[PDB]
Amino acid sequence: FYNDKQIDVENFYIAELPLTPSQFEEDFKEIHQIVMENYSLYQAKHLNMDSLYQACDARVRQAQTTTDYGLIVQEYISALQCAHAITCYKRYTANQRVAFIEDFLFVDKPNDYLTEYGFQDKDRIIAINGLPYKQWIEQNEKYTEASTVPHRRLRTAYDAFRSYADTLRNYTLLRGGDTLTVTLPLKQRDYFPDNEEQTVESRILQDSIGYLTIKTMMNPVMEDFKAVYPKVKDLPYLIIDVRRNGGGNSMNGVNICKYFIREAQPHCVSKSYIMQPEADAYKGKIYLLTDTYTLSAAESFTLDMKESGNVTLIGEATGGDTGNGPRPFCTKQRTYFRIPTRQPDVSSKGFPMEGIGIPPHHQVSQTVADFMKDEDTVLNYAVGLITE
Repeated sequence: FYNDKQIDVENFYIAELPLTPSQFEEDFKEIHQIVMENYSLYQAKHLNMDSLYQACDARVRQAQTTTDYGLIVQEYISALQCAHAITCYKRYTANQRVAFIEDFLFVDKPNDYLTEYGFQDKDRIIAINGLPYKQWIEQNEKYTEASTVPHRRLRTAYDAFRSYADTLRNYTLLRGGDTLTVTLPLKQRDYFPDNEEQTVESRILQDSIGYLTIKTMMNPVMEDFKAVYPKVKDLPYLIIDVRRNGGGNSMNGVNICKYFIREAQPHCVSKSYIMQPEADAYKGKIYLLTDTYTLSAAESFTLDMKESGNVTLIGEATGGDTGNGPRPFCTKQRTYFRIPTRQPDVSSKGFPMEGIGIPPHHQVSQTVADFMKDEDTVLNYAVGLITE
C-alpha cells in the first residue's frame, strides 16, 4: 500500500548515467529487488524471473560503460512484457512519424529535418543499418516495452528514427522502384520544438457526419474537446478517432466518455466511479476508430465506450494495456523506472485489463494500396457503414 506520493524522475541518456562501473552490479540487484517486491504482473504472466535475472546479471558483471549497463537495464525492463513497465531513459531521435502498414515500414510525411537529408513521403524502409527491416524490428523488440506482440512490433517500428545509444543511422529506401541509402544523424530530443498542436479536432464530412479526432488524453484535451464538440454535437452521426491516442490522464477519458453514453455505467479501471451521461451528451449514432497504438487512458476510454452498448468500434485491436497503476521507483544510484503495482483486473464484462487488445466490432486494416493514394481505409469504412 503506497501511502507516499509519486517521486519525480530524472531522465538520462545512457551514455551519461551518474553511477560508476563498480556500482553496476549493486544497482542491478536493487532494480530486481524492487521489481520482485512491487511489479504486480510477473506471476500472472508466468515470467521466468530466475532465468531473466541471471542472464542480465551475468551481463552486468561484464559491462564496462554506462551505455553497456543502460542497454541491459532496458532489456531487463522490456522483458517484463508490460507497456507500462518502462525505463526513464532519453532517446536520440529524428522526431519522425512512420507508417507500419501490412507489415511494411514507410516514412509518413517527412518533417523538415528529414527533408534536409533528402527523405521523401512514402519512402519504404527496406533495411536499417544494412539489416532487412523485418529482421531489424525483430532484433530491436528486446528494447521495447509492450504487453502484446502486435504492440511490441508497432512500438519497435515506430523506433525506426530513435535510439537509446545511436547518434547515426543508415536507411535503405525504396522510392518509385529505385533503391537508395541515406545516413541520418539522430539528435537530442530538445533539438526539435514541442508540439503545440490541438489535442482534439473536429470537422464535418458529407454534411451529416461529424469527425472528431482525440490525439491524447493529456491536458488540455478537455478544453480542446469542449471548444470543438459543439460543431458536431447536433449531427446525426459521429466518428470518434482514438487511433493515435497513446494515453495521458484516465480521468480525462472518463470525462469525455460521459458525453457519449445514454445511461449510468461504472468506469472500467475504477468501478466505484459511476459515469452519468452529460446534460449535453450526444444523441446520435457513434463509431469509434481504434488501432494497435491505442493505449492506456485511451484504452480504458475505448473499453468503456465499447461496454456501453452505444458505440461501434472499427479498426484494429488496441495495444493491450489499460495501465494497472504504474509508479516510479529509484535505486540508491539514481536508476529510475516505472512499473505497475495494481493486481490484474477484469472489466465488468470480464475483459482482461492488460495483455490483450480490445477487439473491434469490425476489424479493418489500413492497406498499402490506400496509403499510396492518401486514402484512410478505416475512416472510409466507417463513412461507408453510415451511408448504407
